[PDB]
Amino acid sequence: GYTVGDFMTPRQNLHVVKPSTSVDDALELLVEKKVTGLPVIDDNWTLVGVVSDYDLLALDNELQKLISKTYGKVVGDLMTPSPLVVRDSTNLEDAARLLLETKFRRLPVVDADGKLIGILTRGNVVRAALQIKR
Amino acid sequence: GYTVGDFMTPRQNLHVVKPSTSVDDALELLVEKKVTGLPVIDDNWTLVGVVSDYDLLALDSISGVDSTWKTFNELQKLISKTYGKVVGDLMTPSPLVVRDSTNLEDAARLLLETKFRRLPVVDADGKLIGILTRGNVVRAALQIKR
Amino acid sequence: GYTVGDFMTPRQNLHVVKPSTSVDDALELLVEKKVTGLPVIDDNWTLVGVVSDYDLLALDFNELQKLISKTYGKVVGDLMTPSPLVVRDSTNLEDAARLLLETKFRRLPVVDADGKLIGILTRGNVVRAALQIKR
Amino acid sequence: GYTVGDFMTPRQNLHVVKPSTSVDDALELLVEKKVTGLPVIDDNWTLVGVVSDYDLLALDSISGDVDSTWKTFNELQKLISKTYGKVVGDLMTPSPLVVRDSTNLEDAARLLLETKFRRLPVVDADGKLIGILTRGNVVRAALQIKR
Ligand SMILES: Nc1ncnc2c1ncn2[C@@H]1O[C@H](COP(=O)(O)O)[C@@H](O)[C@H]1O
Ligand SMILES: Nc1ncnc2c1ncn2[C@@H]1O[C@H](COP(=O)(O)O)[C@@H](O)[C@H]1O
Ligand SMILES: Nc1ncnc2c1ncn2[C@@H]1O[C@H](COP(=O)(O)O)[C@@H](O)[C@H]1O
Ligand SMILES: Nc1ncnc2c1ncn2[C@@H]1O[C@H](COP(=O)(O)O)[C@@H](O)[C@H]1O
Repeated sequence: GYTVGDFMTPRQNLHVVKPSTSVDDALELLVEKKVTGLPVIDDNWTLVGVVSDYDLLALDNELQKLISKTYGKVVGDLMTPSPLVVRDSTNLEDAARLLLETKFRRLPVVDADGKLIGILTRGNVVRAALQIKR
Repeated sequence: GYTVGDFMTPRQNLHVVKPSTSVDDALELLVEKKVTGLPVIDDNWTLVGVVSDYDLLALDSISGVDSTWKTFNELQKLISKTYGKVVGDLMTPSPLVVRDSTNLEDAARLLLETKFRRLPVVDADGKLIGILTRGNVVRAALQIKR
Repeated sequence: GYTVGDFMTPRQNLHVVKPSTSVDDALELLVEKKVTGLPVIDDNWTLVGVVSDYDLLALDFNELQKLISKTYGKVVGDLMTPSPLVVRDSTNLEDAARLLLETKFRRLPVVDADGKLIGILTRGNVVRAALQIKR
Repeated sequence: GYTVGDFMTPRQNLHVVKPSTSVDDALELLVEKKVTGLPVIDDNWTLVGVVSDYDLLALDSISGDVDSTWKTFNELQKLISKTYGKVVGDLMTPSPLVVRDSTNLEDAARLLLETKFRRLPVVDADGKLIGILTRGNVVRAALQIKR
């Protein structure tokens, strides 16, 4: 019965970044807001990626050298493009099944134009089950 | 030259549970204490499992070719997490663990390999002495910008 | 222009087990002959399974779980992976190498037209082939 | 009660190579000594990598997710390096997962089950190579509990 929209971390609570955001600033934001990942959007709040603390932890012949010179600079290069995402209308049980299958920490929630309206974490879902039981 | 002990959340600060603990209690404990997982210990403080929010996601309330043996086994485990009443039904028993004296970067590479949110830290008696999370390692990373 | 048949470990060299072979027996065979896995055949040498040192390593509602414990994990037939990925002696060595790369499997059993075990192609076989050929 | 050290292949029995070891030398070695992989060390016997028969399978002469930009570039360039490598450095996995000789055997065993690796190189406190624990060593250990 319940939806993603019911229990998702609302837009107002999100710590977003843009492809151009420096990897060091994403790192610092991540450590300071004590989150485990950051959604990535463009200037019109279209969701373009996700950057996990996993990605940052992973970060830390001529081809290798020219690659090293070019990346490890901006979120845009470190982010997983085209993330798996749900709708606010997506049924909550269904979403939880998606978390179970993908093992992802979070499923960003977008509208029909791919704009970022929320994030559904594991925490969201278990808290949900709790508030419901209560 | 740093180790797990330098950044692990220490024993006193840990929120633990036991296999006998009810699913309701552990859920309440995760959500109230805003943690993503809990170590599972016996009465002697011996680390016997880890239970993660991921494990909770399988609950009937929340959601919903291999050998004959592996198939049956997997299904029995699925039924157990689906209708589990105590932590023991849900946890992953015998977790991968590290020592306080494990080189920090080995722990990091273990976290990269396994993708686990956390590694329980035990002494040589297999007693629970801490928890190193991905967040701790990343915060160690930043904190060594020095 | 090299084939699996050229470099596989032939049938005559193989240590096999049957689905009725006890798991403990298989464990002993594996250790004693120092191999990492065993092909499983029936009485007519039809390849019916693979059982790996991995499977043995792994195997080493309380009531249901118990029942499952007693009923299975006794013989190879319940522990083997059924319907293994296999090749033919005519399979190009490069395609087989590439299948080893894709699947990460230690061995591809080699079977004839009737599905009878005639060999095993391991990573070792492929690496050795590369040595022998280079020379 | 058993440890990795109880069943590992010890330092004195190990076949090893370096990053600068040529692929031909390494392959020859694998074949000749009948092992499925080689620890890679530097001049001070610090463990710096592992090269496996798996890694040699990628060689041009043998076999010829949707991720971030960085990761994809790395994966490709690593694939090219393995395909055309001349030295072990081009093929090896650097910084492998490792255990201590005093690591409990069952913990090592569980690590082998989770990662599916064929072997865990065994190092001392300073990262020097002191052994190799294979899957085979573990299953043998499992049999030794015939007692
Ligand atoms: N919703 C998502 N869709 C696609 N990829 C994701 C998503 N969430 C995380 N990832 C990626 O999956 C990996 C694991 O991230 P995490 O789930 O945060 O541990 C990282 O490489 C992330 O960038
Ligand atoms: N240190 C660990 N060793 C073994 N399994 C684990 C460990 N940590 C978590 N798990 C399990 O791995 C799955 C994902 O947990 P998490 O790491 O919290 O995403 C769940 O089934 C956990 O019970
Ligand atoms: N050729 C094969 N076809 C299908 N499954 C296999 C094959 N070889 C191994 N397996 C299974 O894959 C897993 C890994 O085996 P191994 O490749 O021996 O590490 C074990 O469960 C094996 O039983
Ligand atoms: N202990 C280890 N730590 C990290 N990577 C490894 C380890 N052992 C093997 N690998 C790599 O994993 C792949 C499979 O190797 P194998 O375990 O020989 O099948 C190869 O790319 C190896 O280089």
